[PDB]
Amino acid sequence: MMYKEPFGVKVDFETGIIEGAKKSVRRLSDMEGYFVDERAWKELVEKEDPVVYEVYAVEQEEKEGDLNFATTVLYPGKVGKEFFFTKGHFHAKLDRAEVYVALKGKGGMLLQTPEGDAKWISMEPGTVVYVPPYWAHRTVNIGDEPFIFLAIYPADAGHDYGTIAEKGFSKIVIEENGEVKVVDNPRW
Amino acid sequence: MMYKEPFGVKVDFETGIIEGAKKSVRRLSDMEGYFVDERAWKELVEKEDPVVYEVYAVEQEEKEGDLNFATTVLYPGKVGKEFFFTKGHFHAKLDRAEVYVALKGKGGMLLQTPEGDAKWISMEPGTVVYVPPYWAHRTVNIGDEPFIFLAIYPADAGHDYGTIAEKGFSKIVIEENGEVKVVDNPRW
Ligand SMILES: O=P(O)(O)OC[C@@H](O)[C@@H](O)[C@H](O)[C@@H](O)CO
Ligand SMILES: O=P(O)(O)OC[C@@H](O)[C@@H](O)[C@H](O)[C@@H](O)CO
Ligand SMILES: [Zn+2]
Ligand SMILES: [Zn+2]
Ligand SMILES: [Zn+2]
Repeated sequence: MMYKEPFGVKVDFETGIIEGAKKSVRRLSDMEGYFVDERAWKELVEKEDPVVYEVYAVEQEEKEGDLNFATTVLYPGKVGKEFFFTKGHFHAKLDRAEVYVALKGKGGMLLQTPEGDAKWISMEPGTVVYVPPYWAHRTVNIGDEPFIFLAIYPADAGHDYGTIAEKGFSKIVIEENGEVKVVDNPRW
Repeated sequence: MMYKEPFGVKVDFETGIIEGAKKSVRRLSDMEGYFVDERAWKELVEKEDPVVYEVYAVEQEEKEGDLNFATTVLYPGKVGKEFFFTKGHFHAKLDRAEVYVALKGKGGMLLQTPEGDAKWISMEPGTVVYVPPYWAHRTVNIGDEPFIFLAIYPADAGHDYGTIAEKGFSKIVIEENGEVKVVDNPRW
């Protein structure tokens, strides 16, 4: 039998960078129809088009039982009152769970079942989050610096962004009067 | 249908402690027939029987697609010339991979195929080790302080200790003349 090579790689807990990883970049312009305030989205995209997040992914072939891992650097920012977040997805194989290891910054995760019932888990350095089977998941940076975490996921989990792209989450995370609020999404 | 509850838990990267996790403890007496120097083992068990390592495990039902995670605190020490290590295991479902995230200390992982061919990976804080399908794996603390890491594995991976308990690994990690050597196992 042919065996894959074991390997070690350095992850910098300060920057989220993994040498030799597939680097992915999500600009604000790539997230049309994601934020509640459309005119604020339009305004910030034309003024700056900030990078919302970067992903450093170490991925195997899509084989059951095997594991991928990836860091996300989610940048600090707001669209209107709404904090920067990742697009959010269900796994293509829905029952595939996931483990997040928060490394730096302050954020949290919004999770949601196919039926639209949502949950908010705060994340700070050292917070390990268990994303159970079937839960869509989006990370949010509620802070002033990059929110950096490591995600470990089944290599055959895949990524389904379609349903979230159109409907979003049932809850949104906003700053009102200087305070972080998880409130119902008006657009849901 | 019923959905499992998402949750976050604090992991102290300094201590390896996971609040509310299942705690397992391995002392030297729990490791009979593991170390090369049979008489050194006996002496230490009778005098002290020190804790070799501790595991904090957050586990789900044994279900495909799900994930478990566990920290290990591998204490520093030697049996004869041979560094403290974990028992080592194959996964019961052999094709199940694993990811380790080194958190504190200095150490490494010994891996071995069903054939007996070996690989050594050095681990220091920040090192992420990819443990491929079919590789047995054992961690070793080659330093003076606790070696702490987080492991993330398929919830249906299982733990096969049998083969390793009787024959060990093909290589041993030892200190000869103040230097750390990965040499052939004579009792193999
Ligand atoms: O894939 P996104 O929603 O744009 O959030 C982006 C990434 O953090 C995300 O891929 C993360 O690595 C895992 O959840 C993958 O299963
Ligand atoms: O299972 P052990 O050899 O007694 O070393 C003990 C632990 O480090 C070990 O359970 C680790 O969590 C993972 O490899 C489990 O798949
Ligand atoms: Zn995911
Ligand atoms: Zn800050
Ligand atoms: Zn294992």
